[PDB]
Amino acid sequence: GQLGEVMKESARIAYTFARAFLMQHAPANDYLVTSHIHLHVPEGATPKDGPSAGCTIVTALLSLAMGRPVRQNLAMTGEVSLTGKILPVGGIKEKTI
Amino acid sequence: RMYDVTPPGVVMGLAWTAMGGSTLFVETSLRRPQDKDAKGDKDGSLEVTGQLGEVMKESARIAYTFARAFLMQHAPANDYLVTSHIHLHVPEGATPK
Repeated sequence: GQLGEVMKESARIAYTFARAFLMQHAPANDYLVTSHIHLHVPEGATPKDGPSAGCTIVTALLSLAMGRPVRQNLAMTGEVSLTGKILPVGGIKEKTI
Repeated sequence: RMYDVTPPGVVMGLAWTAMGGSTLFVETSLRRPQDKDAKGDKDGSLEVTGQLGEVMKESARIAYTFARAFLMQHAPANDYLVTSHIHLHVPEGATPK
């Protein structure tokens, strides 16, 4: 999805956090570490806000892993830390409208 | 200070960034189940991340090898390092020098 390189680093971080969360939670499952996966982020975010999508990403992957749907109409945003801390994002008022 | 209790495998580290100085954390974690084979003999390859520069890549491998030696010199019964893959993440910010 016409990724910028900073998003590429963010993506790899979120990926590794997914891989860690699974074995820490439900070791018997192994979907992530044993399979290839395509992931698509639609373009549109301005570059400075780019990383902010990352908190969605990890929830995406986990949904695929167990295969259960996410709970409906639960929009989210954030920024993931490689150890589960989350960080402030900018421009909140536009997002909320 | 994002983490305060510092759960295993995360360490604080000072960094002389381009402006001022900041206490960026360093983090690591497993990337596969470790006991893939009780007889298994495969190098526990590392995977560095965080917009690494190549000089840092050489430094990282050096430090990795020193860890690998220190365990067997200290507590031989443990074999965690040589028998498992590991993701490691150094947050960006340090000036190259």
